[PDB]
Amino acid sequence: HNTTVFQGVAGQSLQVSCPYDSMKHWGRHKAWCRQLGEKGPCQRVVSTHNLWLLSFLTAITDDTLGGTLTITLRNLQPHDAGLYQCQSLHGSEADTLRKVLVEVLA
Repeated sequence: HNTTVFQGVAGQSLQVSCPYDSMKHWGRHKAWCRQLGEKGPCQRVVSTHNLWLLSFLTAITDDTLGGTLTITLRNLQPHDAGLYQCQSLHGSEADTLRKVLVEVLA
């Protein structure tokens, strides 16, 4: 997979897009996670679980028919900068859809 850079500004929002194969990943929840070192774990930030309930009650929206996962980081902080993955989850595994480098300007 590739890595694309999304450049944001401290205290503002930042939209990240991760297109994917809508047939290969049909029925799978997605995750946005922070990569810890290049070979360490990817630490969860948000996932698509319970999005329906959370309607009533970082934002994440998944267009499963079109194959696009959108993550919106809000009130960007310098510590939000760094490398992340968009992931597709199945069983105990996670397929990496994309790597994303978040840059935060201040």
